[PDB]
Amino acid sequence: VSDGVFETMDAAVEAAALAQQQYLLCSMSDRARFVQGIRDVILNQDTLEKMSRMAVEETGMGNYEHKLIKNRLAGEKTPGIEDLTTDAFSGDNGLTLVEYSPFGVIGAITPTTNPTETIVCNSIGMLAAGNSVVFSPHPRARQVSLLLVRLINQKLAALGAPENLVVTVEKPSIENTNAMMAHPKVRMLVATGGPAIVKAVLSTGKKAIGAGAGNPPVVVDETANIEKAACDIVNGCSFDNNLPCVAEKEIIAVAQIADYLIFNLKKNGAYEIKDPAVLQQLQDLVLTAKGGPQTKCVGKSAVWLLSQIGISVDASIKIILMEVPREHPFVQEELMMPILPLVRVETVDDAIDLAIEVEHDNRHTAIMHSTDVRKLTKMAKLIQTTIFVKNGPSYAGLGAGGEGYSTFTIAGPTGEGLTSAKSFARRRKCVMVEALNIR
Amino acid sequence: VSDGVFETMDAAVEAAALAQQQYLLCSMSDRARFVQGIRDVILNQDTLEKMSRMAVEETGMGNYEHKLIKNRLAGEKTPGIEDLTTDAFSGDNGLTLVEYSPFGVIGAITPTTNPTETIVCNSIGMLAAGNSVVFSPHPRARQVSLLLVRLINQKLAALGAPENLVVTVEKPSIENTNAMMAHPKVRMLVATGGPAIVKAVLSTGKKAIGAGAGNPPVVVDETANIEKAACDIVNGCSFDNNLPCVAEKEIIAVAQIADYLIFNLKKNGAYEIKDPAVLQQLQDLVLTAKGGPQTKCVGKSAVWLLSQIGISVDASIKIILMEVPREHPFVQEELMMPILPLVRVETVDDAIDLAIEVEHDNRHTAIMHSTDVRKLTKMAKLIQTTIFVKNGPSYAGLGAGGEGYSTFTIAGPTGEGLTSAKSFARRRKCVMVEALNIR
Amino acid sequence: KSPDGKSNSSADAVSDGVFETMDAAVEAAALAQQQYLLCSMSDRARFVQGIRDVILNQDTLEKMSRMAVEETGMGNYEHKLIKNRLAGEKTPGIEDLTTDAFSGDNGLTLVEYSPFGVIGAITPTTNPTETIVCNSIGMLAAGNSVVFSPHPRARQVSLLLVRLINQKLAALGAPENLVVTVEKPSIENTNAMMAHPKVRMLVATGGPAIVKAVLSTGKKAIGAGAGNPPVVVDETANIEKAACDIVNGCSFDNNLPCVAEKEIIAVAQIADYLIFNLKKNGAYEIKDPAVLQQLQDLVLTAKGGPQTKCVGKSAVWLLSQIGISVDASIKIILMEVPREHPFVQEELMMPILPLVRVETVDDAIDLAIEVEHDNRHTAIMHSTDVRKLTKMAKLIQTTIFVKNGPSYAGLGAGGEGYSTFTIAGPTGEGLTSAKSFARRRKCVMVEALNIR
Amino acid sequence: VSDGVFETMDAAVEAAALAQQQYLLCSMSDRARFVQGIRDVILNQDTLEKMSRMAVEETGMGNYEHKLIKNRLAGEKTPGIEDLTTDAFSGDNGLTLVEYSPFGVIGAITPTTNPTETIVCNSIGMLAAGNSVVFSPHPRARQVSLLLVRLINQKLAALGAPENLVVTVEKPSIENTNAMMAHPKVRMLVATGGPAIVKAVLSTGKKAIGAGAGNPPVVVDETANIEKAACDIVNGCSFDNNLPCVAEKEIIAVAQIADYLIFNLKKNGAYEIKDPAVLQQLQDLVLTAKGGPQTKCVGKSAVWLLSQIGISVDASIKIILMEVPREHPFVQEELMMPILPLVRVETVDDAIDLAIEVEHDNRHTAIMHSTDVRKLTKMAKLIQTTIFVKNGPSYAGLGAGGEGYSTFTIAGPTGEGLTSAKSFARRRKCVMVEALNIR
Ligand SMILES: CCC(=O)SCCNC(=O)CCNC(=O)[C@H](O)C(C)(C)COP(=O)(O)OP(=O)(O)OC[C@H]1O[C@@H](n2cnc3c(N)ncnc32)[C@H](O)[C@@H]1OP(=O)(O)O
Ligand SMILES: CCC(=O)SCCNC(=O)CCNC(=O)[C@H](O)C(C)(C)COP(=O)(O)OP(=O)(O)OC[C@H]1O[C@@H](n2cnc3c(N)ncnc32)[C@H](O)[C@@H]1OP(=O)(O)O
Ligand SMILES: CCC(=O)SCCNC(=O)CCNC(=O)[C@H](O)C(C)(C)COP(=O)(O)OP(=O)(O)OC[C@H]1O[C@@H](n2cnc3c(N)ncnc32)[C@H](O)[C@@H]1OP(=O)(O)O
Ligand SMILES: CC(C)(COP(=O)(O)OP(=O)(O)OC[C@H]1O[C@@H](n2cnc3c(N)ncnc32)[C@H](O)[C@@H]1OP(=O)(O)O)[C@@H](O)C(=O)NCCC(=O)NCCS
Repeated sequence: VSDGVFETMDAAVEAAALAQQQYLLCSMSDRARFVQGIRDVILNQDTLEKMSRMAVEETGMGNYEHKLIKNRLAGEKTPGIEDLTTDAFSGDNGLTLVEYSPFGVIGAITPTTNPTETIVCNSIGMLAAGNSVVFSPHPRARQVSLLLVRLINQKLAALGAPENLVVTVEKPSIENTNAMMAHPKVRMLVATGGPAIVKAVLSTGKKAIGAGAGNPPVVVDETANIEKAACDIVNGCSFDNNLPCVAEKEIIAVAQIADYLIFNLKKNGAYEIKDPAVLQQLQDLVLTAKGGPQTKCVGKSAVWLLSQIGISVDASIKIILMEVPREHPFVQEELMMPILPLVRVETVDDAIDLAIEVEHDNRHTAIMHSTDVRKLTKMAKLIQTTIFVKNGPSYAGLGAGGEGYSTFTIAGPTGEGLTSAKSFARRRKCVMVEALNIR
Repeated sequence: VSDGVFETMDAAVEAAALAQQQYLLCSMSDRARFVQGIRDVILNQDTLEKMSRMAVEETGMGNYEHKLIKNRLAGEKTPGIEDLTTDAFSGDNGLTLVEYSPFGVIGAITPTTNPTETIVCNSIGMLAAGNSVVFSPHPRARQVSLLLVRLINQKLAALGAPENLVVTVEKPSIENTNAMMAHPKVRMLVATGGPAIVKAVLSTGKKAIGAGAGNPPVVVDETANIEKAACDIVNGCSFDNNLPCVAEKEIIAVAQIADYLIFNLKKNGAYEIKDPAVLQQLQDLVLTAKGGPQTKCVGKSAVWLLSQIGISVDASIKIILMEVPREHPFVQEELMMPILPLVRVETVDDAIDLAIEVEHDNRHTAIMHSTDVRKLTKMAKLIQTTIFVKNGPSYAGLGAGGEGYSTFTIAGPTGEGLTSAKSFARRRKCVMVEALNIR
Repeated sequence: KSPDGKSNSSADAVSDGVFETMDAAVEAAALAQQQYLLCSMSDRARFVQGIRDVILNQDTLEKMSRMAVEETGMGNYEHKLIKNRLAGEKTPGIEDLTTDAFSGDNGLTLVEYSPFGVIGAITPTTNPTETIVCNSIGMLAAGNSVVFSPHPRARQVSLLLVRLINQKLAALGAPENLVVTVEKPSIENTNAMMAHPKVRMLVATGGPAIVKAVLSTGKKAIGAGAGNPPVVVDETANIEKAACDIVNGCSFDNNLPCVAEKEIIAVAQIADYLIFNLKKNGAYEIKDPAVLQQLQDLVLTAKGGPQTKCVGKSAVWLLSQIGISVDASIKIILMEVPREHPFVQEELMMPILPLVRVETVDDAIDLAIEVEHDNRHTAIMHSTDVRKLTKMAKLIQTTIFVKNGPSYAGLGAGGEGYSTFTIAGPTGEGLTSAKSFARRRKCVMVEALNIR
Repeated sequence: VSDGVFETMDAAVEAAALAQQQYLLCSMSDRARFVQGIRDVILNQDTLEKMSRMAVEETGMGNYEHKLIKNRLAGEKTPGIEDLTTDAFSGDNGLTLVEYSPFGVIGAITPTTNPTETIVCNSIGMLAAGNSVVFSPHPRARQVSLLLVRLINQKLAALGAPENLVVTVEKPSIENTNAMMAHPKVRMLVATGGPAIVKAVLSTGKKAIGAGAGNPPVVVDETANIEKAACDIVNGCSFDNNLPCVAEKEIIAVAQIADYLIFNLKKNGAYEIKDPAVLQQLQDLVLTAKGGPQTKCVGKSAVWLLSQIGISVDASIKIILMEVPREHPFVQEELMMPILPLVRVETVDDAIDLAIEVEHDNRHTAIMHSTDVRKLTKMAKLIQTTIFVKNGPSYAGLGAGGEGYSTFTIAGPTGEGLTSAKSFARRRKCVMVEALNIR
């Protein structure tokens, strides 16, 4: 049986195309079993700890126990075939049904920040909708991505699936990626990555879903539970060392509570920098001459980042915290590091205005800690982000401590929000004229 | 006050950008009032007849009485703000809400086959979802498009809307269209047109909705009500002179009812060509050297077409009918003329196979006449079309004799199905952690 | 196989709705509902629209509103104008009759809302015309006929409404007697309706006695309960808006409506600021114990119950009856009393609004749960704290909960959602609509029409 | 710790009142653990086998193999807390949420035909909705019911549930029932039983749901797959020896295919009686002179029934078939036995009219075998049954080979259809005025 890995992109696409044709002859029960099969692969404790541990060691980014939670989140709260609902309308003209049907072959680009959660997430959703998927993994995570694909192909083969429902290439590269985007038998492109690769898949003449970039602010006003907010903000900021694109990247605190917030942040493992000389070193380490993030510090722990400036702290420190002006490079930039600047503002209305401004119109993600229903409503409505989290860690926006399903492909410019099976399906309308209206 | 027509595409876009930002401050009541303004513009009897006269006069395509019905269908059955529904989940983690929020400025490309209906239905849904729209109409329908835009802007001014919610250019052209595709302030493209213009919009780096092409076959098996099927097939095929994208374009009939079906088709106004010489005359009239459809014949009545080959008939003749092999140009090509080839096949399973094959994987529209629930199920399920109509004219898939709403932007390649306000909105998730779970 | 297909050879003075006997009314409704099953959904929709036109016709709108106040002595013309129009515009139609679909390997399952048959509806003297408009739209949209047993105190306005409905439905080609009543309403006739074998379902909008009775008849019954809606205000509320909303909700139709505020439970640190804004919004505050006692004499019977002589009269009127003259800006009578005061414990249905001062927001919630007497009908809260709004709504478990608005926002007037005037109490249907008056049917197409 | 069994009805109601108050403070996650616990009890292979044969042994009704299927259906396909959905509506006036909330203590009356499945189905749905349940079981299934209640109380005790979530009485009697209906703390009665007990619970001054009686016809017309129809009809009629209240109980066949159907009926396990003397023996055995069914024969097998009249057949015989006029006692009566009268009629429309007539305006369950979508629509629309199955066995209407969920409390007069958790909840509406409209 094929393990799903192919030497060329064209060979993988052609096998996925044959596989999806065979897939159309499978029942919905087969789909459910295949979906459950993919959950069982990642939710198996040894494979969970293998994938989490293996991604840290090969990418050098993130940390092990947080990938346990993300990988389990993907396998547990990704919607299966139940996502493919049916609408019906019956009256004098008959019955109309609206269904979610497969697209065909979907090419899927996966990131080095969430290599396995994206594959688990994309695979389950795309296979639920009746598609086959070709993965072009990130080269920094190519061995952990390939191992997951091989494990999935073994499980699906064991469960009776057509071979090659989930395929990838042996040597991931952007050259294979560009061949995937050009291939006539790829009917849909899904890019989870930075804004360059998303613009690329929206330029190939075919249906594309692209993730978005975000610089998520978290506002805290005087009505918030400060103790809980500090716990949630540390947890959300240091989650997988600030790799997730929903992770908090600057605090905008109302002055009335800012100090007591900083106090409680420190209690939860924030390391506060007050010396501008120490702050200067950290700027020179984590930023280029550009002013933006430096790749070698992305995804690193706070303990690690601090050791590089000669400060030795134990494992209880999870984030590095500093109060700075709004113009500081750490607020304007999307560092993807557990370095959390705090801007002090006079009023909640000022906090909302700055949060909107600092969000750079990404319309991606924003967080607020407030119990005032009017202020929660006002900031949510104005900032207009794909995800908005009130009184919890940012990752509650993905189903970890918040209601709803989870995903690791969050659409930016294409508008689908948190993708699921439904997002990988074509809507069909079936009209039974003057019959089956049995009301 | 501005009338909506700008001299340059740049001026139209930026004015639409200003408008959409003002629009963001309006209530849902204001949207509902503006949506009702657009309906009133097109449903006013004088404008309704003026828009249908001008469209035929200016494009030469379609007929007045049927554009009267299609424009009214766009004004009455296009969804409004009630299309913008809300999802809610509540439990131990609080409340999650999912809303349909505005995109921004939408660039919409409109066809010469359906200029006013596309503008009416694009406008309603895009404005219901809180966007502004820049229209880039087809030059063959410039005068009627701009009048309709100016009428919309006038009525919206009377309603107190932000100026320039609906805009276009004075002299529409392909270069204005390309300027609209390139403009950074256009957040989404919507193209109702041929395969080329849909590939263009999917190659711009933006989100695009593309309403592709079809070759809708109609299968008639031995269990059908043949009398009713003949009436439906003529009515659907000839509706607005075969201009609509769903209109019947070739019959595939089981051999045992084929003759009786033809007799009934003739009974309902199909002119049958038996003489092979006359049939060759028609082929040379309506097909170019490369075998493609002649533009001068698109949307012409059967009376006109037959007159061009020396046959004089009265207004009761609605389509031209001919039995031919499956390889015949009228089968393989999409003609958009009330010319309806018939292909005779041995069994209903042969008919389904040929229908799938001749449809050319457009997965757009198919029609079946059959009272056999298993063959209806099999054909609908196998052919995987965006619209499938059972025992009805093709336009029962547009809300005219079938259950559901109407659209004139039917997305094949991009998978949205029958577009409406939802299709022109971003999806946003709002997570209220550990609160508002009042069950 | 057939060479010509399969044709469909087998597919092919006026009553005013008022009857001298309940049994003739029921029998006429039974025949009507059978004819109705031959009508199309389009017919249902024109008939539903025709009911809306009766009550939203400006003449009839004014006539029904004014006539109900003249006939009953309860309520006021301007608000019944608003309530009748609310029933006319925001009562769901046939769109309420949604279809559930499930498709997969075993085919297609459809779930539809189909007619019960003859419904007998008991309507109250408080909202005679709104309940009749609201029931008739919902019940006919679902494909039923309805027999009305109205209250004798509202006989004329109810018989007139049923007659006007029957005239309009006649003009629309409806089967006669889709909506009927009796010429002489009575408790005798109501009992006869509850007992009649051809009545498939009973819908009662009234007090607990009549709700208990319909649940004792051996047939399907919807019971629309009652309660004593508390309005809780805490220190996070917008007090200037709370006071305005509280005056408006309490004085709506002179505190008749099923949801109207009936006691304020105020957090002490904002209590006096609340009272100050309540008087600014048209509250007459009684502070003199002598005068407060005079009003108790007037509005309470010897048995400690409310005087029906005073139910639904304005605050102007009630103050005039104790020698206090005030102009039309006074909308409610307001007084601060202990939690056991009769005005708190009873349900007066009068624009009389006791305020009880408590210490914390958690005491306000506990008291609101207590004074609601486990009706779990309605409660209101003014508060911006998303935790306290959640705690109160979750704990008090009312059918309707309104946050930071007048109570009547729970019926579609200033709040999202549709309207109704039959709010189910014991039987748990919530805000009744066409769906509530339907049988749920399941049609299973085995291994066909799974076209996904 | 309590085992759930109480000496007096009042003690069980008083215990269940305290339990449900305690249940209110449990979480939705607790309910899900308690619902999964009940599924784990009945789906345990040892308990499943014991529950299915102890029911047969104590009641003398049904058969072992089929109760395995039915208890499996109750445990697997009964909806859980996911049944309690949430409606939201947002706009200028804010947010409105609608939720499904507990009633309190529910008194449930279970039948002798489906004692254990009803207890599994009721308690799962009632506990998902946040209720406790006092069962008042049928006296002849006393010992299997109390065992199930004890096993349930043991599992929940192991899950940390409040004591007495599911309770019953030590000696089931109808006077214990009469205590349950009168107890004021019982906020809702649910009677799964005959027409007397249903009228009773509807005469108590409380909210009541009541099961339905039906005389379910199965029409077969000349368009049906007769091989499959006969196989489905035998399997459906003999399912648990015709005990379920959806089972086929008279065939109304179109004459043109009647003899071919009887042929396939016989091949699938139907023993046809043709001799009128043998037929009269069967009536005296299974009927009284009142006309009513003999309780001694209810739920018995076809082999057992034929044995009493001296006829010896093997276990391949599943039902007893006889062609009779429409007025025959087996047509008019409701035998709940694997006895299947067949009526011959000329036309499918006569079959439909006869089906309607013989159903006795119960509007409960009806079946049709036909491939004509017009005739399936006509019969379904006109007969207005709570369940309607097309082209499958009766039990496909309960989710066994048909789409949808399963129940064993099918409402008759009270209208709720197939009960689930929703049916045991109060609809509450929460209105947030001018806030949380975050669209
Ligand atoms: C809540 C969780 C979520 O929301 S999931 C979405 C999170 N993932 C992302 O946002 C991905 C973007 N992240 C970044 O760009 C970061 O800066 C980091 C992690 C540093 C990226 O590492 P870096 O070493 O700079 O490489 P790169 O990703 O920028 O890519 C460089 C070139 O390779 C390409 N590339 C990217 N991914 C793939 C892929 N899966 N397969 C094939 N090619 C890939 C890029 O397009 C880029 O190409 P080029 O430089 O233009 O030649
Ligand atoms: C019924 C529901 C619906 O979907 S609404 C109708 C949808 N209409 C379609 O799918 C396309 C049907 N029309 C056509 O195919 C052709 O236009 C017809 C009328 C048949 C004849 O083509 P012809 O006479 O040569 O005109 P053309 O469109 O090919 O030439 C225009 C070229 O300019 C471009 N163009 C297309 N639309 C616009 C527009 N609105 N504004 C500016 N430019 C436009 C196109 O690129 C087109 O060139 P090209 O032929 O596509 O290569
Ligand atoms: C599709 C799957 C389904 O629909 S299954 C659920 C549908 N409902 C049923 O199957 C109920 C079965 N309906 C029937 O008519 C049964 O055939 C029989 C056994 C005849 C019911 O009649 P019934 O009088 O109740 O039985 P019986 O002769 O043994 O006498 C019992 C007496 O006790 C009563 N009873 C009934 N259930 C209970 C109970 N759980 N607890 C206490 N009492 C009960 C009965 O009313 C009867 O009393 P009485 O004869 O009226 O004085
Ligand atoms: C409004 C109210 C003041 C009625 O005025 P009233 O004069 O005090 O009450 P009445 O004595 O005239 O009517 C009640 C009696 O008539 C019966 N009754 C109620 N409605 C009836 C009807 N439509 N037809 C016949 N009898 C009816 C009741 O069962 C009751 O009988 P009982 O007192 O012997 O037990 C008040 O008593 C009430 O009934 N409130 C509940 C109504 C309500 O709030 N409906 C919700 C509005 S949407």
